[PDB]
Amino acid sequence: TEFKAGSAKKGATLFKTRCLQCHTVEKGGPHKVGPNLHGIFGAHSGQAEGYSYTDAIIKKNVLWDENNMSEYLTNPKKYIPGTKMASGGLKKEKDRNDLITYLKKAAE
Amino acid sequence: TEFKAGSAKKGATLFKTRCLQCHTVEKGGPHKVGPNLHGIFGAHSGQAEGYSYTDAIIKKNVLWDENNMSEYLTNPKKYIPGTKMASGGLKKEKDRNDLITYLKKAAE
Ligand code: HEC
Ligand code: HEC
Repeated sequence: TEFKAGSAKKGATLFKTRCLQCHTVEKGGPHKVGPNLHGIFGAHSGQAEGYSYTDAIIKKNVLWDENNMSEYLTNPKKYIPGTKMASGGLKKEKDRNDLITYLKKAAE
Repeated sequence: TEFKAGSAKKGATLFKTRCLQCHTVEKGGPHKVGPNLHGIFGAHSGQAEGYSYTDAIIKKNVLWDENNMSEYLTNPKKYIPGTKMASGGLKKEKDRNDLITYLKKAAE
């Protein structure tokens, strides 16, 4: 791809410091500011049940792959204009790689 | 995405007439001219065990999503120069959509 595996250990702590405020990843984890992310890889954007997403994220209808997820994370609003995710992005590829490595694993 | 679901029924018969010559899709199906495709979505190219792939397909290291799969199928050799898949492609989007719909389903 254009995604290279990194450190899941490193990725777990980036999740905690940059995503945990708004999201859960475990199966059976609740929706918070953002939706629970269990089973996100391979899914299309805006389909978790019982979460109120923006029109923007549903219509973009992104198919979530480690690769896709990387561009999103770099700059969420530049990737999906209209998204309400108020994350300013992970600008370093090395951070994105580690985070994705972790997510790939915990969201399964 | 840029993949719209189609007819799985239609997709099953396109598979039979355009892919079955070289591939199986069922779990536990054998490798033939081409590799068994069970569990291909989400996987990277050239990783089925016990299949001898080209250098080209392993190094391209494509991450298989309905979207990716679509470009491949349009023109395999233009998408992965060096691939030994001797398919000249599915030029109509409507055929690709139906086929992918089917594959999404049977490869699971
Ligand atoms: C609150 C301040 C957030 C932080 C920090 C992060 N995310 Fe987020 N996320 C948030 C919202 C409000 C939403 C919904 C967007 C909308 O327009 O409706 C999202 C959405 C996602 C998604 C898409 C989910 C889907 O399609 O089901 C993903 C993949 C995602 N968020 C991941 C993610 C990661 C990995 C984060 C840390 C780097 C992160 N988000 C931060 C709110 C917030
Ligand atoms: C024989 C004449 C083939 C036909 C007809 C189709 N495919 Fe094929 N496929 C074939 C080979 C020899 C290979 C290996 C390529 C290499 O360079 O090593 C492939 C490979 C695939 C792949 C990639 C598999 C992977 O990464 O594990 C896919 C996704 C694939 N083939 C799909 C596919 C479909 C859907 C077809 C019908 C439209 C089809 N192939 C035709 C040989 C042949």
